[PDB]
Amino acid sequence: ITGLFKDLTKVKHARNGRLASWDQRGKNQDYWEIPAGESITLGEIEGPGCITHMWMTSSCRKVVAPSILDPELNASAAPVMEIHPALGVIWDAYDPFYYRKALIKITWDDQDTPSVLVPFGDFFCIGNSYPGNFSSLPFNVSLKPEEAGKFGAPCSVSCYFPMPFNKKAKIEIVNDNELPFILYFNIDYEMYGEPLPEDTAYFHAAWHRENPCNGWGPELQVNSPEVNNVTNFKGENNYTVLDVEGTGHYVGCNLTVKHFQGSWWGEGNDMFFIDGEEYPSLNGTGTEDYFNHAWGMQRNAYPFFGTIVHEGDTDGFQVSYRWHITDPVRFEKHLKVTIEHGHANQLSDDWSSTAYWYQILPTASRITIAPVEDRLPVVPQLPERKLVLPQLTEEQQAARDTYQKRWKDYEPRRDTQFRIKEDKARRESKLNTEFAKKLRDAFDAE
Amino acid sequence: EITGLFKDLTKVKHARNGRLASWDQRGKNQDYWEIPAGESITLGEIEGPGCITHMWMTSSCRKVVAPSILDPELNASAAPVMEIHPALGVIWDAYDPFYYRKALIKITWDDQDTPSVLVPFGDFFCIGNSYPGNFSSLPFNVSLKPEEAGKFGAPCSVSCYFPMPFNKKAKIEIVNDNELPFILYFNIDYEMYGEPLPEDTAYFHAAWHRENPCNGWGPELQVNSPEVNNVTNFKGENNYTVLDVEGTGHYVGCNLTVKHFQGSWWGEGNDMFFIDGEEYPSLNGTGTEDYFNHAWGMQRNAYPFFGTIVHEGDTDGFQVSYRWHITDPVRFEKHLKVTIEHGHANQLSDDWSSTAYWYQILPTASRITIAPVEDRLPVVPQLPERKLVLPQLTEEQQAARDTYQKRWKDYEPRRDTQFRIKEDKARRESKLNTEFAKKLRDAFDAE
Amino acid sequence: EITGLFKDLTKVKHARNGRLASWDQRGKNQDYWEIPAGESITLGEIEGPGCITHMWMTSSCRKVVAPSILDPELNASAAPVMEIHPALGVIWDAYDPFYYRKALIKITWDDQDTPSVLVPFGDFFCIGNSYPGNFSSLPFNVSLKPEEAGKFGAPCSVSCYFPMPFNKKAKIEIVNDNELPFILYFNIDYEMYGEPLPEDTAYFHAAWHRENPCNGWGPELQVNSPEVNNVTNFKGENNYTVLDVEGTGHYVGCNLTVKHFQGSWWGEGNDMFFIDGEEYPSLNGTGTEDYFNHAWGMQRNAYPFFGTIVHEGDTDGFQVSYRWHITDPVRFEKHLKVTIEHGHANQLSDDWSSTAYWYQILPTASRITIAPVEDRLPVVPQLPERKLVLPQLTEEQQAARDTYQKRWKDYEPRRDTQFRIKEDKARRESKLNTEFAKKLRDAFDAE
Amino acid sequence: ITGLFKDLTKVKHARNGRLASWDQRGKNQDYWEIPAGESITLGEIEGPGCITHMWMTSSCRKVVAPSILDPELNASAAPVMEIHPALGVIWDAYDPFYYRKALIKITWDDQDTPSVLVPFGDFFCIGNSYPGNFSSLPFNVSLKPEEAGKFGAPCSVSCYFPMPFNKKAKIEIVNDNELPFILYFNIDYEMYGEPLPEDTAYFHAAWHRENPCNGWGPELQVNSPEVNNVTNFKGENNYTVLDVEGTGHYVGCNLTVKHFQGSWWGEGNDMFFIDGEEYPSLNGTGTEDYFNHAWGMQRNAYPFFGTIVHEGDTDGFQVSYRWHITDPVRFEKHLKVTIEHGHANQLSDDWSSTAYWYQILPTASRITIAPVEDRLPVVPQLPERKLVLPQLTEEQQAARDTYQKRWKDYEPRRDTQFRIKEDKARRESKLNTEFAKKLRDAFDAE
Ligand SMILES: [Ca+2]
Ligand SMILES: [Ca+2]
Ligand SMILES: [Ca+2]
Ligand SMILES: [Ca+2]
Repeated sequence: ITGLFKDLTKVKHARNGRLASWDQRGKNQDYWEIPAGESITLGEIEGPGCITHMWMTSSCRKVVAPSILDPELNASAAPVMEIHPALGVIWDAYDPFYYRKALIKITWDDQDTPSVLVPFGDFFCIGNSYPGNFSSLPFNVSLKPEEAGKFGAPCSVSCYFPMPFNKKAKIEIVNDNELPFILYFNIDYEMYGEPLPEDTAYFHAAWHRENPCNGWGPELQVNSPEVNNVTNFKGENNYTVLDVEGTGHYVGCNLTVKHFQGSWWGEGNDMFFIDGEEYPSLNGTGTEDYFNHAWGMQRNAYPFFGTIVHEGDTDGFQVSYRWHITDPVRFEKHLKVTIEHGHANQLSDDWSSTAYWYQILPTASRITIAPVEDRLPVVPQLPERKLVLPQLTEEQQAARDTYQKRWKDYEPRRDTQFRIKEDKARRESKLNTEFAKKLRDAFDAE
Repeated sequence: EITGLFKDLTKVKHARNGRLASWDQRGKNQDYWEIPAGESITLGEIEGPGCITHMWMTSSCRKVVAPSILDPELNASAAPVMEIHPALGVIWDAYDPFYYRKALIKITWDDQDTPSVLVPFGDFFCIGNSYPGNFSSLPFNVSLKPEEAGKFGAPCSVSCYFPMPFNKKAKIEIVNDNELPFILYFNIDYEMYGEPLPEDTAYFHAAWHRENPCNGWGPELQVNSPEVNNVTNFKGENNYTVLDVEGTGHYVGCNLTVKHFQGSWWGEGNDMFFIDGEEYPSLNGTGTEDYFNHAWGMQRNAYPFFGTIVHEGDTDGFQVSYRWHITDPVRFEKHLKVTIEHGHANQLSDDWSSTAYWYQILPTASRITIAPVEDRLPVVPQLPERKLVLPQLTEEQQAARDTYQKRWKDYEPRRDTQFRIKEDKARRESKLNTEFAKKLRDAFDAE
Repeated sequence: EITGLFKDLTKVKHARNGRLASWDQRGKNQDYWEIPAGESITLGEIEGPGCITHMWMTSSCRKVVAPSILDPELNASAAPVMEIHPALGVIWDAYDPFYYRKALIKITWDDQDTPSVLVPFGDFFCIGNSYPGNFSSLPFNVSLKPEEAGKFGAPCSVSCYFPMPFNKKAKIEIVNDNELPFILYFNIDYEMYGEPLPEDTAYFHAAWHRENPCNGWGPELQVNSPEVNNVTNFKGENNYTVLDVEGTGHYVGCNLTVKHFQGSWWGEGNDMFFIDGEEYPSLNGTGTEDYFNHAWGMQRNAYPFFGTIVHEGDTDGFQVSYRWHITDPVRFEKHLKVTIEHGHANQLSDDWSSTAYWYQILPTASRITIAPVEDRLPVVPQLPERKLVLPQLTEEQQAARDTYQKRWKDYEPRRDTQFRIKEDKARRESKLNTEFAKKLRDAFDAE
Repeated sequence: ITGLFKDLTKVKHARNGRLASWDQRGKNQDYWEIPAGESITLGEIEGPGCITHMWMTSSCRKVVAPSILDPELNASAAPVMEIHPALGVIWDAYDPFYYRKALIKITWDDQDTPSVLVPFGDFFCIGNSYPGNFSSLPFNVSLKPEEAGKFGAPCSVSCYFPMPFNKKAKIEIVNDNELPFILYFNIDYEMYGEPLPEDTAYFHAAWHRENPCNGWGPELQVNSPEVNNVTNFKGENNYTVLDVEGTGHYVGCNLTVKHFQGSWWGEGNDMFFIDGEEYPSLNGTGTEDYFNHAWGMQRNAYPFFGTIVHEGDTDGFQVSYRWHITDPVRFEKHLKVTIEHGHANQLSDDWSSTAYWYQILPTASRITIAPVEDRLPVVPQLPERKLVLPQLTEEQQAARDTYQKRWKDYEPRRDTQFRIKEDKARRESKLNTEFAKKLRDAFDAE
């Protein structure tokens, strides 16, 4: 039996397991309230095994007004109050940047360095904490049009990249937000009865940003003769997607670009440096070219490449992806994945990227992340208003004072309810790891 | 040395192609079968060892409801389906709404006592509620014209790429429990092998289930009220049951048709899997859209491994969804129960139906059953009885009524005869398909 | 152990990436080749053993038809294509409509005395009729901007993920039969191996065919008339031929461009596959949309293994369709003939052209040939000749005509010089590409 | 100065007035809760004057579940809780037929009959209690796409037909609904310093329904040769749009058709009988032909005719209109406006119509309306479900009891708030007429 479905025609003596946000009270809070300024373990899994599937969704609301909804009862209703502020009954505002303030962190085989350290959004192909609806073979986002075109929009994420581990999987959320946020997850794996071959390649992901890129000509018009006649062979100043020591293969990237001059951000060539070569052996032709579009980026999202968020729908930013699944970029010792930031590094745009690759352990490269203050989208902000109240009527002052009093009483009651859910999250964290161990030992006893 | 999902294209295989098709064995342009009312028909039997690689089908079921000025004998040899609007006054072949539920597809492997596939024709091909939706996924597709979409029994092209291996025999049948015949076009592609498949090859299985109503404890309570949300359900004994099967194998997903009655949300219930007879489920989900890898309700998205076929927002309160577990199958050594709470802790009493898909080693230990036809029809609202009283008729109106009734009495029997002729062709080509498959098998084995 | 279509990501391979690209080897921003008029150019030669894993290209072909106020020497170093509306009065680089048909892609493996791929540039990349459509499938994609869609020669991005293994040699050329040069951007990715591929590795092949007109017996009879439908065709001697090849391998699909003349339906014709010299087809289809896994005509769907690239409802009577047999290949030990009746029983006399894709062990037994350029052009209606007479001119109108003609006399030769320089760059970079691929092969093999 | 704008260039010594649902507490409830099973006077105006413009919108919710929103505070928030029932916090369901259960009733010069007596929806070109978004010269509906496609959808209605009156205008809502409903209105007029000419034509509107139409061949296929060769000259059995004695002109209609056989409802000809003639002097060709469409109805709404709700978008029903503003159908003694219900009255469909006309007083015969039971849309109904509860856990029974307890407490609290808002409507009804009288008398004193 041949072809991409053939393994369905053969049984495998492997045991399914799942880390999930399931309500371990048996009730309908099948999510975790991830605490502010804390890391939480979604679970630890003893290998040998393989992550086969991840699904998540999330919400981060800030309470900004008093509500006439009873906050104790409200805590047990639906998790997110999707109610328009115009109704005057509640105001749970959208937190715009929570997708960049939270990280997903994965450590294999009890290494002293993570193999995945990426902003929560970026890892699931939400760039700029601004989701786009799209499908590809390994990553998908299902975003409602009602929610689309907003920073911090709720959406469903799914990852089908396999993540093998011979000894240990530790999956954490690091929440650098001053706000807690709601996380639903289903993380599916299988456990094996024998070790994986020792040269099994493990899933890695890292995140980078150059903001600004150090361009030599950001004020020169893109594609002017002067710009286009500048030379760049060795790519020393190229944007660096990935720079890693070891044996394995690059499987692709997402790239978020905020373009400032309003011409074109994408004349820059991909250039790959394999096993320490001085000049790149793989030379590309342009950035949309690298993403397999042409004459700019199109509103297409195909199995191995395309657009997640189109520049034409936004205030000058693009989110793009390419997967190298059947055409990976292999290396024995070292790989540097670069892209010129504009032709010959002309431009000074805001570039950020997730690199995904597989490699044999140990992970020699110590993966780092920019601090939270360096991960936030660049957005224009309104000037200072400095409003001066008119002379208030006694009625108007009483309205203000009554409202303020409702706010003084209400906010603490919402705070109490967030603290109860955060206590559930920490409790279910250790329960998830305990159940995963029980399942491991029961499977091995066999 | 070649790697990745295209790699088997770079190596030759000493296997012989065959195809069961509705091709016109007169050599003419009726490349379809008129499946008779209330009969089973064998699409074909193939001797193993082999593997089904691809199925394509399309179908039509019209009821003659008015006389036509189209000569019915010549009309039989024109295009098979009269796509003519009734407002033209020249013909009326009405759409049969529920034919996708009235017909079953049935597949038996290795001359077993029980079928391994027994599913309504529509549901098997990811048509839920006998109501097609246009979509693509990796193993199943439906191609539905926008002019036909949004109605029960709409014509559309269905395709299945799930491989179906068989060491000894494949028998593919249509069980037509409809009072009406229907038109079936098919191409079923397969390859034949010169050596047996390995001993614990996993065989393709599919089974259909419905709970209508689900036995909810709180169907009149508002979904997501605090009272509903604080009820506990750990053990899932009253969960909706997608699949309950003894064997060694793996679940590869489902479609799920839900008609939701209260106008809130049907989908808070968790998927819960019970592997190898465990009392509590080892795999705990978070919600029904969550299981379908959507969030905050279902979206109008159809992706390679999950999504929406028919969105609730486009219908009279019903949703058709799917998930494929192709790279993330749910394995079992001895037993699998795939459940979903029907609303949080089985609160709701909606109309749930599902197709379950799985592979397992033979034998098929579980006798696969189907609900009878009267339990497979969509729940639809009906107009109040009319009981119209005729006005006083003129001579001219009574003569128009008489002339028309006379034309109808002459015309319906002439159409009936043309159905019966096409049914004879289907019964004949059924036998011819198997006989050719056998000749092809024997010639391959000789060579 | 790891299973499913992603499994090969979880093991390392000791294989070395390479890439043939139109990268500016001056290190500047002309990362494209100006392919000369009436010339062949080698994109590169690679020494095996290795495998092509990915191709991306885009292109542009404009005809300078008016003088420009843009400095033509400086213009050469700006963006490569002046996407400037003719109504502005400042430049006019007109679209060349048929350049996708006037150029070929030509691939030779292991220094054979025939190419294994010889297909028009467009059709190879699933641009039928020199008229792009936006679509995705598993092996081939076109990303076409809406602003460009719905015209002949529209620019678009093409990509190919079919693997192309080779033990000894890969030589990739463009044959430009156009009177005009064209711009080609390309990234051709491959890997090199440290030992030979198995002897019987199947190599990628592609051939192109056109029957214009098809030799129909009743082009003037209405499609699906009782007279047409009762004609028999078993043996399919007169069927449209997609592929006719001697060897050991498997067909993996096609694209099919049909221009239909009578305004009914072109697709009643059945696929008929003749395996290993059999006189009667063993694989019998039901219809042409049925082969493409649509039904009741073609839909505006493009799914992973089949569908519509350009829909007849969006054009002046032409359709471009595809089907991939990746999990369901049609295998042959000695010979394969892939045919489709051109209308039922070869009734119709439409314009049919096709790309066939197959893999086979070497040798390529027969030369792959192609119809000459005059036989590859789309069939388009033509305006009556408008023999304009000028009115009596004012001195001012004559001076404007004179001034314009003089600008044009000065301007055109300056653009010609700029094309000749870029053509010289393409010929220089052709040789550099091959030299670098040889250095990389040798350094890889050294360790 | 010529053309349709020419009157903007001449001053007129006329005084503006407006009847409105404005909050006469000075607060932000600028609507009336129209009580169930009651008539309420929007206002009475002393003539001479002319209505120039009407704007309304409305809402009718049924409380069907208990809410965690404090119901007393909720009464002073936004007037309509546009909150999805899936959130679990409130359930104010849409009342589907309120547009047909309430009438608009207008009486001129204290006549012993109204001159307008039409269901609230149909008057404002909402057919079948089912809004559709459209514009025309005298009537508009502005309907949000998120509300569209359902019975009882909220939308804004506007009327620009002038309504002159020499002595008196009385404008009422007759609410035959068992539920109250929210009405916002702005009714603009001018008052004049002298009588209008006594031959001034007054605005009339009347509603009719034939359900079923009394067809001779409802089971025969439409456009069958048998149907098409039946004759109808005199049109005795035609659907009647208008049948009135006096001197005036018909200015058009809306027509709601629910079609049963699934072919074409519209082969019937318009046939007008002017001044008592036995045979119609104006012979039409078909129903879509009368609506100035062809080959069925189109999704077009033009200044003088078209589609409000397209059969292609619904469960078998169409709403259409035609205005005869520049091409009115005049009569000296009598007008009968008829349409064959199918060719030669073949069909037995559900037809209802609003007829609009102007005439010199008196209104000869009382304008009557079918009672509420005869005004409801024909809708298919689900089979009786007859659910049986399973054996309940103690926890499930306590859940049901707690919810019932919340409901028993909550519903009467909402009832109380409806009753207070109804008192406001009745109070402002009287204040509207008193202020209109003070305005009349102040203008007249000037
Ligand atoms: Ca470049
Ligand atoms: Ca749940
Ligand atoms: Ca045929
Ligand atoms: Ca007529």
